[PDB]
Order: sequence, then structure tokens, then C-alpha cells
Amino acid sequence: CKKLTSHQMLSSTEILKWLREILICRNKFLLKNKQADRSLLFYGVGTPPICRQAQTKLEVALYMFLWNPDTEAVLVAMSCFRHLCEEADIRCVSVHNLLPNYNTFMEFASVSNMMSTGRAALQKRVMALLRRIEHPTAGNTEAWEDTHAKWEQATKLILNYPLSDTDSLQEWINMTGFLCALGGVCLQQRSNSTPVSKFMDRLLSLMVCNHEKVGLQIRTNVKDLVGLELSPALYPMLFNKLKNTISKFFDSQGQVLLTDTNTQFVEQTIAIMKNLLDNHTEGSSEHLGQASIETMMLNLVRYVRVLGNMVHAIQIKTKLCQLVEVMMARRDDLSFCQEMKFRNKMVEYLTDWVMGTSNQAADDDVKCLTRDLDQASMEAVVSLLAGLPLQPEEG
Repeated sequence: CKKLTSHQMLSSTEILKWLREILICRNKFLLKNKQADRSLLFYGVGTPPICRQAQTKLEVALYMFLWNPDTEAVLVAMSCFRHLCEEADIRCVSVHNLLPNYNTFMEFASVSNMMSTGRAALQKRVMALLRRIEHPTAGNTEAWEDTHAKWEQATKLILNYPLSDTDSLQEWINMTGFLCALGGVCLQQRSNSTPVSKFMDRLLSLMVCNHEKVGLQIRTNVKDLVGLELSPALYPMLFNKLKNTISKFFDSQGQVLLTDTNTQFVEQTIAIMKNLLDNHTEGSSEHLGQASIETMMLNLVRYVRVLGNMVHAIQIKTKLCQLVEVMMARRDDLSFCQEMKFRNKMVEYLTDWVMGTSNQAADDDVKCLTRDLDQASMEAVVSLLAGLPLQPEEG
């Protein structure tokens, strides 16, 4: 396990296969002993017992394997998960008393049996299974932080160095999704026990990365991972961080600090929020209804006010209108302290958006973009006003 986590196994596929064989033989001998003598039990089942530490190294290395940028290793790791579940069952009546997340490991076997049409589908299935991992066992906690350390170190290498690293970029993209989907266990443990906070803090810096080495691909991958891959339990932290990130663009009087980086962050945040709300994650409702999207949406609207009339500004306004419609479609999922004033505010702010340059434009492209923006704004306004009583602010 130390050799494998060291990540110098040039023949890691065969090593994993033989490790599967060794685990199978270990479980077979354990079953033979248990049939011979029920109680092994006092040598690893209750310095801590050496068998417990060995199993911890086993699960840490197995969690590393799912992140390995290869393709055949995922099946090896899932078979090893199935064998670990089998040996946990043999040693034992609830099997969750030893491995609380045994359901996810059992689902790993069904995931492994089904044919994968490339690494991308297998990678997505691994992210989904990690999202399904609820109980924060010690193996996940050790593996997640250790994998994060490798991810953090490889993060600097791509950026700091000013090619052949396409494989490294793919591995880092896999690491991002791995940490996003498996990050829920660490945060849940920290709630009843932070490095989890620094994960998004580095992530927050990611969307505005401008590096000479294919920064556009990095931004696209980061946005896609943050949107689709992120676990539901990490939602409140994402909302809290994004609110304060957006709140730094306005002065004390409320003057917007208009900057290219600020606009890029705003348009990344809009795209990511649209992707997040559009996707119906399993159990996301019970977690999205804790933080509020009120202040951040309001600030984004205030910033988009001064976006101007350029093509980029029109596209940003259309995307924001689509986001407003999508968010309004899920009022039940979200929790609002004061929905009435919120909806009135956006209705009053969006009323100005419609019919902006429907006559003063001199080009069809300007006219087409204006018509698209007007249609999107009208759709958003119609969505807002369904059931919206009118109550003007203090007059």
C-alpha cells in the first residue's frame, strides 16, 4: 500500500490484479478458519490492531485507484471493493458495524459488471458512486486528504511551469471530480468533530485562471466538475463562499468594482449556478434548502445592470435571465426568508431590461441579440410574477 500510494508503480495494473488475488486468498483462508473456529477476532477485529491499519491502507489505496488515469484499474479496484465487502461479511447482525458504507461498495460490483464504453463513462460512474458515499469512514477521510495533497501538488506544476502533459491534465481533471464527489464525507465529519474549506478556496481561484497552457480547457473542466460532480452535502459551503466572493465587487456605497476578472467570475458563476439548478441531484432538495440565493442573485443583477450594451453583455444578460427562470422554477426546493420583496426587486429591475434597444439599434445582429434578450427577460418576468403579490418598498 505504501508503494502504491507512492505512485511509482509503472506496472500498477498487474500489481492491482495480484493484490486482488492476495485479498481473495486471504478471505478464503479467513472463511476456512471461521468454519474451523468461529473466534482474526482478537487480532484485528477487537498501537491499534495491525489488521485494522492494514485494512485502512487497503481502502486508502483502493480509493486512490479509482482516481488513477488508467482505465482497467477501476474494474480492479471495484472487484477489490467487492472482496472487501465479502470479507467483512465473512468476519461477521449488521455489517455496517464494521464498514458503514457497505451499500456503496456493493453497488461498486454492479457498476463494475456493467460494460463501460471508455474511461469517461466509468469516471462519471465513479463520481456518482462517491456522491452516494454518505458515512464518513476513516478510510475515506485518510484517502480524501491524501489524494487532495497529491492533487494540490500537481495543481502547481501545471500552472507554475510556463504539451505532453495532456495525460496529467486528464488525471487532474479526474482528481477534481474525485475530490468534489468524495468531499462530502470530510465536511460531514467536520460538522461533529477546515481543510475542506480550502478546497473550494482553491476552486474559487480556478475559474479566473489565465495560464499560457490551455487555460480555456482547464476552465471548462473546472466549471463542469463543480457543476455536475459536486456532492449535495457541499452545497451550503459553496453558497456561503460564492456569496462573499460576489460581495467583494461592490464598494461601501454600492458602487460596482467593474473589472475583467470580476466579469469573468460573474459569468462563470452564472453558468455554474444554471448547470447546478438545472440538474436534479439525488437528495439535493434537503441540502439546497439551507442557504439562501438571495443576496448573491441580487448582487449579480446589480453587476449585470452596468454590463453595457455589447455582445458579451447581451449574452450575459440572456444567461442571467435563463438562470432567473430556472431558479424561480424551484422555489419549493429553496428556502426564502422574504420571498415577496425578493421577487418584487427582480421584477422592478428586469422591467427596465425589456425594450432596451429595439429601435435605436442599426444592425440586424444588434437587433437579433436585443430581441433574444427581450424574449428571455419576458420569460423571466412571467416566471417571477406567478403568484407574486405587489408590495412596493417603503414609499
